[PDB]
Amino acid sequence: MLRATVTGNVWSTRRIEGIPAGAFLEVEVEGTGSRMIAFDVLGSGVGEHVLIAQGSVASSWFTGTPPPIDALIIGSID
Amino acid sequence: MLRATVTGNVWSTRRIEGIPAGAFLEVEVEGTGSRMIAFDVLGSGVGEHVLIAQGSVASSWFTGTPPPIDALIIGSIDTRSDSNPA
Amino acid sequence: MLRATVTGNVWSTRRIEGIPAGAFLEVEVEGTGSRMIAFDVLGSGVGEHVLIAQGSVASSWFTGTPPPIDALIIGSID
Amino acid sequence: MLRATVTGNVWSTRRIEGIPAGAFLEVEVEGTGSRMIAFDVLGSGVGEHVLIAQGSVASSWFTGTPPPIDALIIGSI
Amino acid sequence: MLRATVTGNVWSTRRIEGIPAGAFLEVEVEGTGSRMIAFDVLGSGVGEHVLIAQGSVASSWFTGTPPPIDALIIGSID
Repeated sequence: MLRATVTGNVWSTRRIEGIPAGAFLEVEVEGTGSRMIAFDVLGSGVGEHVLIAQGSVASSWFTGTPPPIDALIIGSID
Repeated sequence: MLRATVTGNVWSTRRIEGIPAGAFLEVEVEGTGSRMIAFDVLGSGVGEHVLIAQGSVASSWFTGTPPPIDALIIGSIDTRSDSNPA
Repeated sequence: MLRATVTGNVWSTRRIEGIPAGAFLEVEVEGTGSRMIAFDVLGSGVGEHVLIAQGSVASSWFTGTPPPIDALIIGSID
Repeated sequence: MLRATVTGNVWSTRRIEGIPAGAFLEVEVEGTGSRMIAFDVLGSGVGEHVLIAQGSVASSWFTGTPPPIDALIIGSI
Repeated sequence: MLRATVTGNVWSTRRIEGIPAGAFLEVEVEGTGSRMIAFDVLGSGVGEHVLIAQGSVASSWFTGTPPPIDALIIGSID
């Protein structure tokens, strides 16, 4: 998993079917400054420090048909 | 997921069986400049900014036999999307 | 798998459902100095040398519903 | 997926059970020059430009028990 | 998959449950010189050239409960 900071909001209106309710957030990984887009269900805001999981476990967390999501914010960091 | 820009189309001369309808697009990852080939079912265009998912979740989106695809464009990026350094 | 050293830990109070009992530990990969957060169930202490597995095998190790975990400390290195 | 060029053949005589029929090919990823070994079922030759998929999708392409393969040549370019 | 050379043995003082019979070997990836730890069931020795598979296919090869293994030596290279 990675520590990251939420750095922005991504909207994708023309998108494939099968994405659940939630938000696409830009995050910046701590120390490296690498960026990625992570899916969020907790309601995380810009500036928040978050913990991210990657790969198929981000998709398999969801009920219903597993979504084409490979990065999920799994918690907020205190 | 990654933001990328479509830079071109990849023309195959032959393929293994089991690849769905759709296109192989060359994309350039925003910020790193890294290139990869992503599968596209949306009719994405050259120059378009897109969102990509990687790994087995790209294949599992498809119905039927799991295709041998490890990168999928899942949408285009709206112009209101924003970014800022941490 | 990678050799890593435990360097710290993460507290997360607001989390998605499905994180198992255990701790989020910060580890540094030996030789590279790259850092990540790995889940710990053994009781690895700060400074300890550990072995890490990554990706979905970190989640599927927990039997039952897959936790949204992509890095697991699987042992202490002698 | 990645663009790569086949640079040679890899022979492995001592193997764990479950490798499918086919060949191990060394490839070089375009632009980065990174090398890896990919599995091939099409009969790709040295010098050929190919498209590679990585991770478990290389394995799950095969029907039946999952082979312990994490890179597959899925086409020629 | 990766071409690598076995560079040594890795011993665990304490490990989680569910790891099959076999050895943890340190290997050096040939193109890069990068090192990693791979699981071995073939009885590979130091100095041997081996072929490695990474990720969930390293675990799903095994019978029984999914082992927490993300790198497996699948063969020796001639």
